[PDB]
Amino acid sequence: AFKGGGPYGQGVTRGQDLSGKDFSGQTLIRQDFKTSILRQANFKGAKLLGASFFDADLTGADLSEADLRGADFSLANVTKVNLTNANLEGATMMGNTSFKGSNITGADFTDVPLRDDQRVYLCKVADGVNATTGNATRDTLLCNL
Repeated sequence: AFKGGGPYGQGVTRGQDLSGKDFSGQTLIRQDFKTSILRQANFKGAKLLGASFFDADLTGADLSEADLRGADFSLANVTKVNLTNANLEGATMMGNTSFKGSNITGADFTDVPLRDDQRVYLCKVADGVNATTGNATRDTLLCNL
C-alpha cells in the first residue's frame, strides 16, 4: 500500500522514480505518471481510467486486470508488462512505444489506434478473452480483417 494508500496528489506520481512500488487495487483515475519510472510496479486491478503513462517506463510492471480505459501509453516503455485481462478500451499508444515481451492474454484493445507495425507485433502475441468484457483480444486488435 504505497504511502499507506492515498489518494495521491499529481506531484507524488509525476516524473518520479516509483520502481517496485505497490499500487495494486488502488483508485488512480486520471493519475499523472508522465515520465515516471515504474519498473516492476504493481498495478494489479488498479482503476486507471484516463491515467497518463506518457513516456513512463513500465518495464516488468503488473497491469493485470487493470482498468486502463482511455489511458495514455504514448512513448511508454511497456516491455515485459503483464496485461492479462487489462481493459485498454480507447487508450492511446502513439510513437515509439514498445510492448516487446508483454503478456496481452485477454487484454482489450478497442478503439486503440495502432500503426500497422504495432498491430503486427501485438497480433503475433495476441490471444484470449477479457475476463471483464468478453471481447476477444484478437478482434479488438482486428488481427484477421
